[PDB]
Amino acid sequence: AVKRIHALLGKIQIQNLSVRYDSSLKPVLKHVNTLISPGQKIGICGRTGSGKSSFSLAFFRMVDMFEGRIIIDGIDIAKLPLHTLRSRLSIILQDPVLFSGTIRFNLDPEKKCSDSTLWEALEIAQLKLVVKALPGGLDAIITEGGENFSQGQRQLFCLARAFVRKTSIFIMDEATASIDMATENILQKVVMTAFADRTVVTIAHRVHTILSADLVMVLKRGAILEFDKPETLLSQKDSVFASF
Repeated sequence: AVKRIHALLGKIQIQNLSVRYDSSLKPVLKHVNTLISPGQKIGICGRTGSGKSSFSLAFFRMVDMFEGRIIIDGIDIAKLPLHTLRSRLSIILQDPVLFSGTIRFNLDPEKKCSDSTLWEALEIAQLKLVVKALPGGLDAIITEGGENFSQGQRQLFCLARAFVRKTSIFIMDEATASIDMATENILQKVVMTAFADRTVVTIAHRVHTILSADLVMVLKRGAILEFDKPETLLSQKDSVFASF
């Protein structure tokens, strides 16, 4: 047992980014090039996971590039101390894992956040009414890691956590299921307000969501093959757009 314990372990442009975790089977990204303007909402569509997830992983700094560079808000994260840099960027995805704590504590993934800022963030992400109308308000324990909230209500919580973190750039994993009509519509409205003046990177798999994206990134074999931004996927002539 002691031996087992001892067993230890807003302007964006991509220029020629190469990465591989294995370095043997295949490069994860090969000569990737794309540019995201400040305030654009950008969807990445294309491959299953050979381009979208490796690009996102580089955005999340899960790996450094082998070649090229990745800039966030105009600054390369590769030329910054990684621990401060990557920690200073907030991403909120469609499906959120929440901690088994107070609403206030759930609204502290940024432990120095004030209660006023947390409640304000819940107002922005339209939860403050239900937050105040939660049984303990901000002190309501989200027992079972958030199971008294819906998936949508958890998504709202994640949105408030993003708003409180006041990110300059967003990275979004597209939902694999639907939510509601009022909730997907709200989520999209929140996305539209969030992406105003801010960078939104949507890792899209279905073309269903990204038909009203501000920008579309078309991926092929781990590379961006096309990049039509002004919502012209049909004009883009891409196969996922043609099937949509």
